[PDB]
Amino acid sequence: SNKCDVVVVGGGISGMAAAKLLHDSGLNVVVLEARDRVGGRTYTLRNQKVKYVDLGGSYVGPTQNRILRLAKELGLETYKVNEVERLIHHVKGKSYPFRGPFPPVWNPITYLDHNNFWRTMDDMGREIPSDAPWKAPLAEEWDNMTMKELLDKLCWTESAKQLATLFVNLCVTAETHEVSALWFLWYVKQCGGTTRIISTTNGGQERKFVGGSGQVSERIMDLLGDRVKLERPVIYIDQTRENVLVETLNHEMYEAKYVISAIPPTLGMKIHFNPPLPMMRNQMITRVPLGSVIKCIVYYKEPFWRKKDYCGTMIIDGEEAPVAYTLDDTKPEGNYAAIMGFILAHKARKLARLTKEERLKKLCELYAKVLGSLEALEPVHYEEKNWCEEQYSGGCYTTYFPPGILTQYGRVLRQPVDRIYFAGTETATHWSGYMEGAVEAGERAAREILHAMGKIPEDEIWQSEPESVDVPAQPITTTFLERHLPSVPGLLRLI
Amino acid sequence: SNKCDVVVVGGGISGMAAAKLLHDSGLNVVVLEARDRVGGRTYTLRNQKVKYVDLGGSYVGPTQNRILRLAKELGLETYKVNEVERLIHHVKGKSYPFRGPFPPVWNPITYLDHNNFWRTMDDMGREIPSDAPWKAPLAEEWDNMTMKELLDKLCWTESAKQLATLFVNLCVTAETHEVSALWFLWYVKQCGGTTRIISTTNGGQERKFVGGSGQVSERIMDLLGDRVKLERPVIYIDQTRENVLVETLNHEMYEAKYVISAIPPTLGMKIHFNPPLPMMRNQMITRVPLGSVIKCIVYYKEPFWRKKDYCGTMIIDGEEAPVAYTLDDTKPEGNYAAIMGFILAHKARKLARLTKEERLKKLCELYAKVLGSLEALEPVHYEEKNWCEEQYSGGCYTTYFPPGILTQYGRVLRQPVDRIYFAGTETATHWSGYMEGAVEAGERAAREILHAMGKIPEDEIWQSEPESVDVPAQPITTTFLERHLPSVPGLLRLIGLT
Ligand SMILES: *Cc1cc2c(cc1C)nc1c(=O)[nH]c(=O)nc-1n2C[C@H](O)[C@H](O)[C@H](O)COP(=O)(O)OP(=O)(O)OC[C@H]1O[C@@H](n2cnc3c(N)ncnc32)[C@H](O)[C@@H]1O
Ligand SMILES: *Cc1cc2c(cc1C)nc1c(=O)[nH]c(=O)nc-1n2C[C@H](O)[C@H](O)[C@H](O)COP(=O)(O)OP(=O)(O)OC[C@H]1O[C@@H](n2cnc3c(N)ncnc32)[C@H](O)[C@@H]1O
Ligand SMILES: O=C(/C=C/c1ccccc1)c1cccc(C(F)(F)F)c1
Ligand SMILES: O=C(/C=C/c1ccccc1)c1cccc(C(F)(F)F)c1
Repeated sequence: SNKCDVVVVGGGISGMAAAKLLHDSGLNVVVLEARDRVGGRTYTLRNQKVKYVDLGGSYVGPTQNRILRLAKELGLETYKVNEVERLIHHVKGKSYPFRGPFPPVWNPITYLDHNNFWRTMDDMGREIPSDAPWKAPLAEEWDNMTMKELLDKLCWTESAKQLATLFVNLCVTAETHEVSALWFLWYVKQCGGTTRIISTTNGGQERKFVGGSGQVSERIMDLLGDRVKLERPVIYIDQTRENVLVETLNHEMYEAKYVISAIPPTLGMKIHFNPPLPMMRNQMITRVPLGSVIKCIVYYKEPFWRKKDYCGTMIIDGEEAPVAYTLDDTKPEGNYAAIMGFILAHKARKLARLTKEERLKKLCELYAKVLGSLEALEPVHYEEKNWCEEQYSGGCYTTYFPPGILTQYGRVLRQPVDRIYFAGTETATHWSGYMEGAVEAGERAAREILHAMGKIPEDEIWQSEPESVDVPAQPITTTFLERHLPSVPGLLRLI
Repeated sequence: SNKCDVVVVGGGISGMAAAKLLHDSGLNVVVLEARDRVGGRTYTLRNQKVKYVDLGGSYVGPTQNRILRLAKELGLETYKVNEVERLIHHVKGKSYPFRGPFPPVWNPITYLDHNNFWRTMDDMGREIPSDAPWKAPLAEEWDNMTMKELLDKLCWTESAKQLATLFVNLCVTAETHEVSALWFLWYVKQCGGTTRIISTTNGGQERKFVGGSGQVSERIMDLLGDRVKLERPVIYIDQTRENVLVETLNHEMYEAKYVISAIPPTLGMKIHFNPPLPMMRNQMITRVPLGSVIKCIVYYKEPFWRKKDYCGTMIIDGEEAPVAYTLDDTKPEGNYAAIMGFILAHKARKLARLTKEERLKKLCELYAKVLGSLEALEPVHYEEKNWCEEQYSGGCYTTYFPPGILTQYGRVLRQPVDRIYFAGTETATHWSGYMEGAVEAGERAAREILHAMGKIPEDEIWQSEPESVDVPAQPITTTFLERHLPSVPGLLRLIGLT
C-alpha cells in the first residue's frame, strides 16, 4: 500500500485547493481522481476553432476573493464578460432591450409585483444564517414548501411568476417545484443576494479566466506531479484500523492518517464504507441530487449582435425556447465570436434525445429571432456539454435540496466521520455551488485536518479572505421607491 | 472469472425469486449479495426471548397472490394478525375505540370531509395507469405538487388533514412535503386503493408468515446452494465486451450473458458502470431516496390489551407520540405477547439520538396512556431496528419520489440498459414497495431475459397470478351515501345555489 499523510478524493477545484494547502504545509498528499482528467465540473476544451472554451464552470466576479487569489497565485488573469451594449428580455415573441441588471416592466401593477418579488427574496434571506440555514426562524415552514409554492403565493402577475421561474431554473438548474424554498433562499443569500447573484457587471458573471477555468485544477496538478492519480475512482474506505485505508477501482490501496472527500455529496454513494456511515449521512447522500444543464456555445465570424447595440445577453421567457439565458462568450480580442446558452432543467432532459446538429439548428433559429438577425443562422462552429451524462459529477452546476431535506439532514454535510473531512463547493458558506465555494470548502477541510494534527489552533479553521485588488466589489444599493413601494396585496389592502 | 448465464445483484426477495425462476428454467445463475445474509429489507431475528421476529417486511394480505404462491411452494404458512377486539384512534390526548378499517367521525361536516378525502384519493388514482403513472392526464400538475399541497387543497377540516398526514407518514415512511402527489396517488392505487392498503382484515396487514418472512429468501438460498455468494457487494459492471463482467468488493470477477439489478434504484450508485449509464438513469438513481423508520417490538407477559377489548391496533395522531401506528405482534399460539410499533419519517431521525432503553421507556409510556393500562409500563423484552442505518437498504419500506421526478425519470426505472434488466419491488406495477412487488419484479425481469434469449414469446414476459385459494380477496365496496354525499366545498356550492 502507498502511504501518505492525507488522501483527497476528487481532483476538482475543491480537492486541488485542499491538497495544495496541505502540501504547502509540508504534508504528503495523494489526490485520487476517478476521470482521465482534473477539473470536475470545470472543463476547458482546446482546439483551433475555439482556441479554448469553458464547457463547465467559467464565471467569477467581485466578492469571490478565494478563487481570484488562488487563480492569481497560479498565474491566471481575468477578462470582463461583454456587457457594454444592451441586454435583451424576450417576452411574448418580442425583444425588449434594457440596461441595468433587472429586466424592467412598464405596467404599474406588474412593476409593484416584480419589485416586491426581488425585495422579498432578500428580506427572507436576511433571516437565514449562511453557515446554518436550518436555524432560520421559519426554517421548517420554508423547507416544507417548494419554490413553486412560494412563487404561487408571492406573484400576483404571470409576468413576475414567469421571470421568477426563469430565475430559479437559471440559478439552480432545477424546476421551482423540485427545490425547497428555504434552500433556494439560502442559496441566493449566501451569494450576497439577488443583485449580486444575477449581475454580470459587479456580480457573479462579471469575468472569465484567460485560457479557461480548467487551468486552476490543471496548474495545481502541475505543482503536485504524480501525487495526482488519474483514473483512480475510489470504491472503498476502511476506518476500522490505525491508519485509514482507501481503495481504488484498479485495486490500488492508499494508507493515510486522514481523508478529504472533495466530491459532490451524493457521489459518496459510489464508495463502500467500513464501518457503515452514521445513519444521518447514510440517508443524506441519497437525498441530494444535482441539477440538469447543457452548456452550448455557438461560434460566428463576428460578434454581430454588437452592431445593433446588443451585448449578447438574452433573457428568454416561456416553455418553447430551448435556451432561457445567454452571454457573449467572445474572447477579449473581439475574436472567436460566440454566444454561450444554457438549456435548463427539464429542457436539458427533453432536448437530450435530439442530435448535436438538431440542437445547433434550434439555438441558431432562437438567436436569430431574439437578436433579430439572420447572421445567427450562419454558425462557423458549435461546442456543447450535457452535464446530466457525467457518472462522476451527477449533473451541474451543483446539488439542490428537495423540500424537507435541508432542515432534517443539512447539519450532516460538513460533519467529520472519524478521519474523513468534507470539502466540495456544497459545504461552502459563501458562493456554495461556485468555484469560489470549492476553494472555501477545500481550504477549510484542509485546515480542520491541520487542527486535528495540533498544527494550528481552532480559530484558524475558518479564515476571512482579503478583497481582490483586481476585482473590487462595489456596494449593492436600492432606491427609496424599491424599499417602500407596496406589494400588489399591499396596494389592494389600501383600497 | 466465474462464468454463468445470469448474475443477479441482490439476494432480497426480488433477486431470489428471479434467481429461482431462471434456475427452474434450466439456466446457471449466481446471486451476488452484499451482506452476510439473504432477505434484504426482510430480516427475521431468532433468539430465546422472542423465538422469531420480523424486524423488516412482515405483513402479507389478499391480492398479494405472487408472494403467497412463492411462500406456499417453499412450505410456509400464514396466520392472521389479531383484529378480534377494537382498534383505537388516539387524537388530542384521548383514545376512541372503533371497528371497521377507517377511524370514524360523528361531526357531520367532518364526516363529509373524511369521506371526500378517501373517495378523492381513489378518484384521482383511477386516472393513473399502474404501469405508467406519468401518462395520467394531469400527471405534470399532480407530480409538481407535494402531498402536503394536495392535503391543504382537499381537507376542509384539521381532523381530515391530521388523519391524511398520518396515512402518508405510515404508508411511505415520509413527510407529506417530501413526496410527489402523483407518486403517492399512484402508490396507493397500485396497491388496490385506500381501503385495501390501510386494512388489516381484507388488506395489506391481514397476515404474517409462521416463523418469519426471512424464510422466503433462506429457502430459495437452500434450493440454489452455493450459487448464492454472501459478502459480495458488486462494485463494477462492464458491458463493453461480448459477456458482461461483474466485479465484487473482494476482487472476485463474474462473467454472464445478462445481469438482473435487484437492489433499490438509488443503491445503483454503489456500482461504477462501463460504459457510463445513459443520461436519464445516471440522474434518476440520485433522485429516489428511501423513507425512514424504526420498527420497535415491546414484549409483555400477556396480551393484556385484549382483556380491555382492544386488539392492539393503535392509530395515534400528532407530534408528541414517538409511534403513530401499532399492531398486535403476539404469536399465533398466544404467547410472546408483543406490540409492534413504527417510529415514522422525521421521528425516525429525531429519536435515533436516544438510547434503546430511552426509546423503550417512551413507547411504554405512550402505550400506557393510549391503552389506559399501567401493565404497558412492564415490558419483559424489546427488539428494534432503525432501517436508516443500512448501507445496503438506504431506508424502508421503499423508495419515494419527490415532486417532479416520476414524470421526468419514471419511464427509466425498468428500462433495460444493454444486458442489465431491473427487478426490485420499486419496479413492480402491483404492490410496489412490498414483498409482493419484489416477486412480480424479479419474475418479470427473469422473463425479460428468457425472452431476450428466445426461450419464451413477448406475451409471456407479463403474466397474471391465479388468486390464492388460502387468502381469497373480498372486493372493496362503497355505500350509495359514501359515493354521492358532497365534499365540504360541494355542500357550500349547494347552500349558495339555495
Ligand atoms: C457544470 C457547470 C457548473 C458550473 C457552471 C456551468 C456548468 C455547465 N457555471 C459556473 C460558473 O459560471 N461559475 C462558477 O463559479 N461555477 C460554475 N459551475 C459550478 C462549478 O463548476 C462548481 O461549483 C465547481 O467546479 C465544484 O468543484 P468541486 O471540487 O466542489 O467539485 P467537482 O468539480 O465536481 O470535483 C469532484 C471531482 O471528484 C471526482 N470524483 C467523483 N467521484 C469520485 C470517486 N469515487 N473517486 C475519486 N474521484 C471522484 C470527479 O471526477 C471530479 O473531478
Ligand atoms: C424495512 C421494512 C420494509 C417493509 C416493512 C417494514 C419495514 C421495517 N413492512 C412490510 C410489510 O409488512 N409487508 C411487505 O410486504 N413489505 C414490507 N416492507 C417492504 C419489504 O421488506 C420490501 O419491499 C422487500 O423486502 C424488498 O425486496 P427487494 O428484493 O426488492 O429489495 P431488498 O429486500 O432491499 O433486497 C436487495 C438486496 O440487495 C443487496 N445489495 C444492495 N446493494 C448491493 C450491491 N451493490 N451488491 C450486492 N448486493 C447488494 C442487499 O443487501 C439486499 O439483500
Ligand atoms: O440568476 C441569474 C444568472 C445566474 C447564473 C448562475 C450561474 C452561471 C451563470 C448565471 C440571472 C441573470 C440575469 C437575469 C436574471 C433574471 F432577472 F431572473 F432574469 C437572472
Ligand atoms: O396506511 C395505513 C397502513 C400502511 C401500512 C403499510 C405497511 C405496513 C404497515 C402499515 C393505515 C392503517 C390503518 C389506519 C390508517 C389511517 F386510516 F390512515 F389511519 C392507515
